[PDB]
Amino acid sequence: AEQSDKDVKYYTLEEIQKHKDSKSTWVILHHKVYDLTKFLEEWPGGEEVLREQAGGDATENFEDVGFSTDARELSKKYIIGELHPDDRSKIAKPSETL
Repeated sequence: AEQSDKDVKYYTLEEIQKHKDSKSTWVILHHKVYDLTKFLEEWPGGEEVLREQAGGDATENFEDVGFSTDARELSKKYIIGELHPDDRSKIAKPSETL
Protein backbone atom coordinates (compact mmCIF):
# COMPACT_ATOMS: atom_id res chain seq x y z
CA ALA A 1 0.00 0.00 0.00
CA GLU A 2 2.34 2.79 1.35
CA GLN A 3 5.73 1.30 0.21
CA SER A 4 8.42 3.51 -1.50
CA ASP A 5 6.73 2.71 -4.88
CA LYS A 6 3.56 4.58 -3.68
CA ASP A 7 5.70 7.76 -4.04
CA VAL A 8 8.32 6.70 -6.68
CA LYS A 9 8.10 3.28 -8.50
CA TYR A 10 11.15 0.93 -8.36
CA TYR A 11 11.83 -0.47 -11.87
CA THR A 12 14.50 -2.89 -13.12
CA LEU A 13 16.14 -2.22 -16.52
CA GLU A 14 15.80 -6.04 -16.97
CA GLU A 15 11.96 -5.64 -16.92
CA ILE A 16 12.12 -2.95 -19.65
CA GLN A 17 14.53 -5.15 -21.77
CA LYS A 18 11.53 -7.56 -22.30
CA HIS A 19 10.08 -4.90 -24.69
CA LYS A 20 7.94 -6.80 -27.28
CA ASP A 21 4.68 -4.89 -26.54
CA SER A 22 3.42 -1.25 -26.53
CA LYS A 23 2.65 -1.25 -22.75
CA SER A 24 6.11 -2.82 -22.11
CA THR A 25 7.90 0.42 -23.17
CA TRP A 26 9.91 2.74 -20.84
CA VAL A 27 13.12 4.90 -21.10
CA ILE A 28 15.77 5.84 -18.46
CA LEU A 29 17.80 9.13 -18.41
CA HIS A 30 20.21 7.79 -15.72
CA HIS A 31 18.48 6.51 -12.50
CA LYS A 32 14.79 7.46 -13.19
CA VAL A 33 12.42 5.56 -15.49
CA TYR A 34 9.78 7.31 -17.70
CA ASP A 35 6.47 5.96 -19.01
CA LEU A 36 7.14 5.80 -22.76
CA THR A 37 4.04 3.56 -23.32
CA LYS A 38 1.83 6.72 -22.95
CA PHE A 39 4.38 8.87 -24.88
CA LEU A 40 4.18 6.65 -28.05
CA GLU A 41 0.34 7.03 -28.07
CA GLU A 42 0.69 10.85 -28.12
CA TRP A 43 2.36 11.92 -31.44
CA PRO A 44 4.22 8.97 -33.35
CA GLY A 45 1.35 6.43 -32.85
CA GLY A 46 3.89 3.63 -33.57
CA GLU A 47 5.53 1.87 -30.62
CA GLU A 48 7.91 -0.18 -32.89
CA VAL A 49 10.46 2.71 -33.44
CA LEU A 50 11.01 3.45 -29.67
CA ARG A 51 9.87 0.08 -28.19
CA GLU A 52 12.78 -1.77 -29.92
CA GLN A 53 15.11 0.39 -27.73
CA ALA A 54 12.97 0.76 -24.59
CA GLY A 55 15.39 1.34 -21.64
CA GLY A 56 18.29 2.51 -23.87
CA ASP A 57 18.24 6.23 -22.97
CA ALA A 58 15.86 9.18 -22.39
CA THR A 59 18.21 12.23 -21.89
CA GLU A 60 18.67 12.81 -25.70
CA ASN A 61 16.95 9.61 -27.01
CA PHE A 62 13.24 10.58 -26.30
CA GLU A 63 13.67 13.26 -29.04
CA ASP A 64 15.40 10.84 -31.51
CA VAL A 65 12.41 8.43 -31.78
CA GLY A 66 9.74 10.57 -30.07
CA PHE A 67 8.70 14.19 -30.82
CA SER A 68 10.70 17.37 -31.78
CA THR A 69 12.19 19.57 -28.93
CA ASP A 70 8.69 19.03 -27.31
CA ALA A 71 9.84 15.46 -26.41
CA ARG A 72 12.04 16.92 -23.61
CA GLU A 73 9.24 18.28 -21.31
CA LEU A 74 6.61 15.77 -22.66
CA SER A 75 8.67 12.76 -21.38
CA LYS A 76 9.66 14.52 -18.09
CA LYS A 77 5.95 14.89 -17.10
CA TYR A 78 5.55 11.10 -17.73
CA ILE A 79 7.98 10.29 -14.84
CA ILE A 80 6.68 6.88 -13.61
CA GLY A 81 9.41 6.07 -11.04
CA GLU A 82 13.13 5.38 -10.54
CA LEU A 83 15.28 2.74 -12.26
CA HIS A 84 17.34 0.57 -9.78
CA PRO A 85 20.96 2.00 -9.24
CA ASP A 86 22.48 -1.48 -9.97
CA ASP A 87 20.27 -2.34 -13.05
CA ARG A 88 20.94 0.97 -14.93
CA SER A 89 24.70 0.18 -14.59
CA LYS A 90 24.20 -3.63 -15.10
CA ILE A 91 22.57 -3.48 -18.57
CA ALA A 92 24.21 -0.04 -19.23
CA LYS A 93 25.40 -1.48 -22.61
CA PRO A 94 22.13 -3.27 -23.71
CA SER A 95 22.29 -5.88 -26.57
CA GLU A 96 18.63 -6.09 -27.80
CA THR A 97 17.99 -2.38 -27.08
CA LEU A 98 20.84 0.04 -28.05
